[PDB]
Amino acid sequence: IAKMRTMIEGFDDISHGGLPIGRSTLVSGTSGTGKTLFSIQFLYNGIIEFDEPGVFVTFEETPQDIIKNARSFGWDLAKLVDEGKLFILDALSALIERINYAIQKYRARRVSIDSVTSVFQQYSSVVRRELFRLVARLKQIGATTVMTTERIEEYGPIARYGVEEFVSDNVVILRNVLEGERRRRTLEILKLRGTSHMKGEYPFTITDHGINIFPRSSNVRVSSGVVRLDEMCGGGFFKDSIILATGATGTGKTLLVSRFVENACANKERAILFAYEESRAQLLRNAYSWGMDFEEMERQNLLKIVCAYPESAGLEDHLQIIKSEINDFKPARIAIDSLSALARGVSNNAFRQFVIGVTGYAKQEEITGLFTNTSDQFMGDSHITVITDTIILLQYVEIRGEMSRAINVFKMRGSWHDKAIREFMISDKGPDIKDSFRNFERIISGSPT
Amino acid sequence: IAKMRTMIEGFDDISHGGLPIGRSTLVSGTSGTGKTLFSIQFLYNGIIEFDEPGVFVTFEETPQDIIKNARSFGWDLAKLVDEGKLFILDALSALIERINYAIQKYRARRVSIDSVTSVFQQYDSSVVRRELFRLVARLKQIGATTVMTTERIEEYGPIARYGVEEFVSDNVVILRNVLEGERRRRTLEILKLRGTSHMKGEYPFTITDHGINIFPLRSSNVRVSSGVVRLDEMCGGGFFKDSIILATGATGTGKTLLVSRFVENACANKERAILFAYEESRAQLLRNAYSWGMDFEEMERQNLLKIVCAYPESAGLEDHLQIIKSEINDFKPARIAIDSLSALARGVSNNAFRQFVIGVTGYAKQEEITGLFTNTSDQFMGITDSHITVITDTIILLQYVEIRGEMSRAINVFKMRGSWHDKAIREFMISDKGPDIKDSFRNFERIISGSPT
Amino acid sequence: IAKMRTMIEGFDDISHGGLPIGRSTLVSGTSGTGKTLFSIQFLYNGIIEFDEPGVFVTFEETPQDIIKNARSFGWDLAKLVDEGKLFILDALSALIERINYAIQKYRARRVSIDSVTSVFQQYDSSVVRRELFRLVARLKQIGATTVMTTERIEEYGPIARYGVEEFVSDNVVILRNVLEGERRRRTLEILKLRGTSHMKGEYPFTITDHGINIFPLRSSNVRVSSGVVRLDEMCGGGFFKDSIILATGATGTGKTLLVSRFVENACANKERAILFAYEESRAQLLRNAYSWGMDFEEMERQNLLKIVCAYPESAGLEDHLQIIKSEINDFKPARIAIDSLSALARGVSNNAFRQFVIGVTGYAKQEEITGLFTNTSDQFMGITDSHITVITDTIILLQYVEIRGEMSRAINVFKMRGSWHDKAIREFMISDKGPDIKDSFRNFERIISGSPT
Ligand SMILES: Nc1ncnc2c1ncn2[C@@H]1O[C@H](COP(=O)(O)OP(=O)(O)OP(=O)(O)O)[C@@H](O)[C@H]1O
Ligand SMILES: Nc1ncnc2c1ncn2[C@@H]1O[C@H](COP(=O)(O)OP(=O)(O)OP(=O)(O)O)[C@@H](O)[C@H]1O
Ligand SMILES: Nc1ncnc2c1ncn2[C@@H]1O[C@H](COP(=O)(O)OP(=O)(O)OP(=O)(O)O)[C@@H](O)[C@H]1O
Ligand SMILES: Nc1ncnc2c1ncn2[C@@H]1O[C@H](COP(=O)(O)OP(=O)(O)OP(=O)(O)O)[C@@H](O)[C@H]1O
Ligand SMILES: Nc1ncnc2c1ncn2[C@@H]1O[C@H](COP(=O)(O)OP(=O)(O)OP(=O)(O)O)[C@@H](O)[C@H]1O
Ligand SMILES: Nc1ncnc2c1ncn2[C@@H]1O[C@H](COP(=O)(O)OP(=O)(O)OP(=O)(O)O)[C@@H](O)[C@H]1O
Ligand SMILES: Nc1ncnc2c1ncn2[C@@H]1O[C@H](COP(=O)(O)OP(=O)(O)OP(=O)(O)O)[C@@H](O)[C@H]1O
Ligand SMILES: [Mg+2]
Ligand SMILES: [Mg+2]
Ligand SMILES: [Mg+2]
Ligand SMILES: [Mg+2]
Ligand SMILES: [Mg+2]
Ligand SMILES: [Mg+2]
Repeated sequence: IAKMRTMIEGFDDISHGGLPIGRSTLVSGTSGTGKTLFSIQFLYNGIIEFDEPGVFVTFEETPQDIIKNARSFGWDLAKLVDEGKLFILDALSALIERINYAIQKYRARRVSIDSVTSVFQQYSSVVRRELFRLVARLKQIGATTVMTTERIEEYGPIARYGVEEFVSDNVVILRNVLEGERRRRTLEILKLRGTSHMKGEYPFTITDHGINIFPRSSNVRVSSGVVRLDEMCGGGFFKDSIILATGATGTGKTLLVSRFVENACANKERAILFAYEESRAQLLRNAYSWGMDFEEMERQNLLKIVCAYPESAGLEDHLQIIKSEINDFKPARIAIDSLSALARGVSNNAFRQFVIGVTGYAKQEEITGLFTNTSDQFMGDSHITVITDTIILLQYVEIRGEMSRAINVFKMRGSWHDKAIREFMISDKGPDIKDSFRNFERIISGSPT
Repeated sequence: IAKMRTMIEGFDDISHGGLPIGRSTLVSGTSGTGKTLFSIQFLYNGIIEFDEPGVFVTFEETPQDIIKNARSFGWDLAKLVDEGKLFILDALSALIERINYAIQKYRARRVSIDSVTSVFQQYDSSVVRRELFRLVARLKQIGATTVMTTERIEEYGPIARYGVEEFVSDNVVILRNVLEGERRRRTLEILKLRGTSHMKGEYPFTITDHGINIFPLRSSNVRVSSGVVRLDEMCGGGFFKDSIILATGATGTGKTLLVSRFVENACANKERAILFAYEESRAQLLRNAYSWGMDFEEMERQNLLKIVCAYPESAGLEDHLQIIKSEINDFKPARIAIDSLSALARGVSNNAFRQFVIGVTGYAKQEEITGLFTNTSDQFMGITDSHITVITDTIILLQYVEIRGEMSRAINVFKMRGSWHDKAIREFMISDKGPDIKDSFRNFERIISGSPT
Repeated sequence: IAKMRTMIEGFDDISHGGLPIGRSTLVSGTSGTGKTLFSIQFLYNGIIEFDEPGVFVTFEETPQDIIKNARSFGWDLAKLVDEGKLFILDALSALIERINYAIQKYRARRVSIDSVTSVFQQYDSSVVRRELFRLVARLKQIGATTVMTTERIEEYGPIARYGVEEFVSDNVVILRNVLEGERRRRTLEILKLRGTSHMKGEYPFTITDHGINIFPLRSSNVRVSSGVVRLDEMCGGGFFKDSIILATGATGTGKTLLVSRFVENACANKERAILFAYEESRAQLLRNAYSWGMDFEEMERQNLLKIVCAYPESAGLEDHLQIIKSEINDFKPARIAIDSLSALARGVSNNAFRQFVIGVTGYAKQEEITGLFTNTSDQFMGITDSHITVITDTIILLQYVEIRGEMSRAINVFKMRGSWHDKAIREFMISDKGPDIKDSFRNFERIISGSPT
């Protein structure tokens, strides 16, 4: 079976090409999931890319409202209708023949129906029979159609009468689950008759572009901002690598992030600092307190600061922003301060995927990523440390009633690193890595000898 | 699609502007969620700000009742027929035609219908859909932004009664009132906005004398004194003006003491302060304050200190936030303290507590108010599981230390964001004057968990 | 009761032979479970192996579609009317009579009906039962082993749609497709087999180009080298050929290094090997390998090493197993490594992970393939909760050791099943050549948890 591209970012990979040609596809989901958006975007892209005439069978929504709503993404459906490319059919064997003629009147390939469930009020026994009749008249014609149906529950019947999925050849379930009052959009392909696909749900978002489903290794080294740090890292971090600075609160993660972001702008290199714990106002003072003019770096258009709240948006939304902001600014290195923030009030599963997407994309675009993590045992994991290539752990050490702090390169993939827990201290200039605690024994968890 | 501002505190941000123009919005919820309230505000603010004519369609409730009910907030019905700003239609093509006539009669587009499910008792979903769809078609044809009100049965069940009303509507706003732990929590959510964008997921709101109060989601180097001199010296000069300080420790360490001195220092410099107590009562606070050499009555007599003690399980976290909001907005203090956060987290979801901290933290820094929140650590004589220490800019840790069968206590500035601080665990003592920070324990080591050597 | 083989990989074991002769079997499941697939295989294998005539009864799906759909696996419809092996009947005593005629017309007993619930839209359970019972009575009277296909609504709800179809049928096979953690898992179960025995409970299966692939549930003293000489010496000569080795430790200890040397040693002796990566990517693997003095490209150039990296949350555990199965069956390696097991357990049920380990372990020993699985221990600088250490024959434990403010690491052969091994915790170091095992820590003691003395 041949598949038709939908040009929906992610769907082509999940569907292994796209939607089956000749056959119809069902798109079930609750209200506000994006059944119509998919429906329109399926057509829009069909005529904008492959020049294939498509027809939209409306029902409870009018042709004008469709265009008006579609103009949110900058899609001039009117111009497409003005060229006779997209035919909006206003609105059960009458419509069947009314839709059959239209397809031929334009010499069609793709068709969208939003929604069949709208034309089944009067009429589960009859639904199937009439539903099966429609699918048959489309397959016979040979036009790839996307059918929209509506669901009551996110984890319940596939359609409304629990029959539309069985009559349909392909089933795509759009979800919108509310876990901890957050709301997360996920799309899934339940089945594809006569072809393979990716199973299970996948995080997606809706932006001014539409649906956005998210399904070398150079030996070049870069600097972290700290000379000794580069020295104990065996010459510095790798360009296409993910570094992680984990420690207790007030150890100096944000300090290292600042110097790491600074060092970029010290060599005409663009950088992004994704704040999640502090605001720009506060970050500016702290930076200047450490002898770094962040305001200047924003004036050189080398540093970009994006601050936001981890509980404000979803993880799938946080990822899109990162991507968009990365795609626009095109930084040399990014930093997320911090991951532990993007984790609170989130399913461990949904967080892992987030970490994979960011790291995966950070290395796909060859960007040095410095993510920080706050340890939950201050002066005292979730297995995201196996994604990071380098690990810089900061830990305090109670010494003679004086609360000090130490630094150590826990690991360094494909490179030598210093295996010593050096003590360091923070001043108005920045960090200063001194010697290691040769006397203090067993300082891995504190209480040194 | 343009948006019309509803002037409902918080909603204008969650909707990214407001409600779409010439479009029908649904507002489903259980009984007592605040559908009518929202419905009224939409109109009230319409003609009471933008002079935008608007008509309210009643059904189960009488005009007189509505007018009387809305007097709880202070909204008079002198804009009804005593100005021609409102249009209460007492109560399917008959009503529509009347509504269509009233619109142009008053020359308006702001409409509020409450309730719609009540006018479907003559039937029992197909008929609802058909009739419901015709209504939105009519209204959209006139081009009047209408707010429709539907009722639900479950907080986490069907959007509307017949599981269809949301599919016909262009906009869906779900008002909730979840009961978790014998405590109610009002949350509003925008499910979808056809043709535009919005914030996703639920947002905590409250109903007060103002009405609905939704809760959506610089940097000076000026230093302020904490009350204690030595503490200011170990903080490298003192706390920051627009900063949040946290004093954690076991029970009976001295958090309430530090708070007293912190608030005292305000009133001493002729600056207003608020003390939000949650563990002790004013009666007891005055008694302990004076025991340390602080006249809280004197401070209350100068109108520089306000005490607001209450039980952390008597109201929801959103209700506590609103109280803090109003008390701050009214008194306009230089610095506020919460004693304690831990007392507000008990019998609360970690999700709801985080949002509360963010809101209070955010608002404290937005008004440039020095904040001192306290928290009682679980381990008494022997971590901070909750991840609220990354929000606090300063952390003052108090810890007990057993020394030769003598229960002593130690203080330390754990961290100071964007400032040098002392890195020593000094021993401190409490007397009839206040805290006396002394020297650190250079002999006995490893007092992170207590019991050094 | 005799059984007829279905030639479906795994099913013949779970059914203790196959499907009962002259008896009606039910196959209920939700949409996309693989009912039609199973239905087709039953016939396809019938005439494509045992030359046993068989007729397929369609209903909602057209013959042309079925033929086209089954071309995803490579099954042609040249056995239909171009040989007379198949008999697709396009579509209650009328059909039965036709089915009865076709049977003797083709002289067969292999029948597949998909779907039956679709021919009950004219009604809405009593009628279903009565009509359904008459069908099994007819078919049993002809003595033709039929496979009936029904649809369900819930994975853990009624067996069939009307909660009756299972009671009329003699055999019940429930195809499931559970969604746990946004990941789908196909499981087939034989509920009952009237008159015979079978395996109880669900069994993981997958659908591939071959079709359905169900997963049901010697000893040489030949030694192989691990890559490292000293390691072979502490293993009493080296690992066993048909054995499973596990290398546990914190992150950045040297598990991936050992794997590289283990796989290197294979290709060095002109033996094929597969490296199933799950934590790093090929790009990065090549970079780190060469840093240790190993040319993985060279090994790939010799066609002795195959790298198969993928994300452990991109597919189900059963899907990962099938991939390992095919990759092994194709390449036919001397030794395979999985880096790592721990990465495959995250976001997975302990039940599903055990079965995965068993299958991979079992298949590795069944083909006499030396296996090296790695696992990252939770405690970093500071047990193995999962009970997968009793399956591994060898255990190579790597542990960090803090020595005078210097993060060193130690290696030890924790155990060696049916072989002498070294019982010393030797310190080891990583350089630009590989692992250098040295002497043990006779001074510093109690490095089980780390931080000796
Ligand atoms: N070549 C293939 N590779 C992988 N998976 C495939 C392939 N061909 C089919 N499939 C899988 O088989 C599924 C369809 O199987 P089948 O048609 O038997 O389902 P079903 O349960 O009978 O569906 P329905 O209840 O809708 O009739 C697809 O969703 C797909 O996941
Ligand atoms: N002045 C006030 N102060 C505090 N809360 C108030 C005040 N006036 C009204 N309320 C709250 O508003 C609620 C009623 O709001 P409203 O009448 O909009 O509810 P509703 O959801 O429309 O109810 P129903 O579904 O029964 O019509 C009361 O239960 C009360 O909690
Ligand atoms: N310009 C935009 N930017 C961002 N998000 C948008 C934008 N336009 C729409 N959206 C989002 O997408 C949704 C529109 O989806 P759509 O109208 O297709 O929903 P639907 O599932 O078809 O709803 P219904 O079942 O009620 O017809 C909006 O509610 C909003 O959440
Ligand atoms: N007049 C006094 N003289 C000496 N010590 C006093 C006096 N009044 C109080 N204290 C000391 O102060 C302690 C209580 O201080 P405070 O109430 O500030 O502590 P806390 O840690 O906030 O307590 P809780 O967690 O119970 O609210 C007493 O246990 C006692 O040791
Ligand atoms: N100007 C300064 N002079 C000296 N030390 C400073 C200065 N500014 C900050 N510090 C030190 O650095 C610490 C803050 O560093 P940073 O904010 O990077 O830590 P962090 O571990 O990222 O904290 P958090 O977990 O709260 O984000 C302060 O607690 C203090 O000890
Ligand atoms: N020889 C055997 N050895 C082992 N187990 C057997 C044997 N024969 C039958 N069984 C088991 O017992 C079951 C037979 O039970 P039985 O036919 O009484 O079920 P039932 O509850 O009456 O079913 P129904 O409700 O469909 O009539 C088989 O499905 C199988 O699990
Ligand atoms: N060229 C090199 N020279 C010296 N040491 C090196 C070199 N390359 C890597 N290392 C060491 O090897 C370690 C990583 O080894 P490896 O990746 O095998 O460990 P691992 O325990 O499998 O790690 P992970 O759990 O992160 O996958 C580094 O932390 C470093 O100490
Ligand atoms: Mg729609
Ligand atoms: Mg920080
Ligand atoms: Mg009301
Ligand atoms: Mg107290
Ligand atoms: Mg089928
Ligand atoms: Mg490794």
